[PDB]
Amino acid sequence: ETLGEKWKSRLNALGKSEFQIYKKSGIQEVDRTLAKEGIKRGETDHHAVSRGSAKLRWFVERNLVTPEGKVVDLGCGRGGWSYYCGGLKNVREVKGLTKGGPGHEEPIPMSTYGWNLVRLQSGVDVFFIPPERCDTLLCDIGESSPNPTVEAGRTLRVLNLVENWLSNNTQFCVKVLNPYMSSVIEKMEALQRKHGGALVRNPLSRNSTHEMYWVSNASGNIVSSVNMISRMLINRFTMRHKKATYEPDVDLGSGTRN
Ligand SMILES: C[n+]1cn([C@@H]2O[C@H](COP(=O)(O)OP(=O)(O)OP(=O)(O)OC[C@H]3O[C@@H](n4cnc5c(N)ncnc54)[C@H](O)[C@@H]3O)[C@@H](O)[C@H]2O)c2nc(N)[nH]c(=O)c21
Ligand SMILES: Nc1ncnc2c1ncn2[C@@H]1O[C@H](CSCC[C@H](N)C(=O)O)[C@@H](O)[C@H]1O
Repeated sequence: ETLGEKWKSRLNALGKSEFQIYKKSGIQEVDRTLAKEGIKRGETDHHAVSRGSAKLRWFVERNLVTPEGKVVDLGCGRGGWSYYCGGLKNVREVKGLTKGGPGHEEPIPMSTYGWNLVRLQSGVDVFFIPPERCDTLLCDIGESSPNPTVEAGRTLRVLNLVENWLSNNTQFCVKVLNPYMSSVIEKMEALQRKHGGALVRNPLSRNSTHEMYWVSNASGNIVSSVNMISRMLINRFTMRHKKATYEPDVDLGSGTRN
């Protein structure tokens, strides 16, 4: 058994209140109140549609992914990553695809900076559509489960999916819903040998998930990067400040790009 698995049982054993307190203990949060109120009226200018943008900004503002040219965002939901890339200096084109429909988030049309570069469709199932050429691949797909084996099945589908989309020296940031299961480690190692990058933990992630993102401009041993984060999450069980710490949202400008 891996350390991640020990962690997952310990999580599932928690009571309802302890769960909600642990989930946000000492993590990082985004001040979203005004951005949401803005959107809940007609406002289309300045706001991120999701806390997803803040999440992507963390990776980029550090040069772990450098989106550019033709960007594909698989499972883009409301559009938080897409709209975010739409205003980055080098990015030429953003295409985003999702499920939508009853029970899922629909794309939300916005006029943030570079909105014209960005094209979103719902009703799409990414697993059965032909791969297209591109320069940067993004993917935030993975529906969590109480059962880590289910999670590994779901994650290995996402991995086989992105492989088919990956070229040569293309930029990427790909959610790995479950990185600790033995079968995922293996696929990740084979994938690292063939495309590079490594796994990195985002501090905006909640303690209730062990997700790590495969980003292109990083290195590090797969096994170590993973165990590091299991030990962290276990350390966080007995924590003694028990509060999230907030940071401002992203302003995404307004207007068309060229
Ligand atoms: C809501 N919840 C989720 N988790 C755990 O955290 C992981 C992700 O949980 P989440 O809050 O991020 O939920 P998710 O993003 O999937 O969306 P949603 O809240 O809609 O789904 C809740 C899922 O948690 C499961 N769940 C609900 N209550 C429990 C529980 N008491 N114990 C274990 N699993 C639970 C549900 O069956 C459901 O699949 C899950 O794999 C599960 O082990 C919980 N654990 C405890 N111990 N008590 C909980 O109340 C709880
Ligand atoms: N098989 C599939 N094909 C297309 N979209 C899928 C999919 N499975 C899940 N998705 C969608 O992908 C989305 C990932 S969550 C979107 C978060 C986004 N990065 C943001 O910043 O807002 C979910 O809304 C889900 O409905």
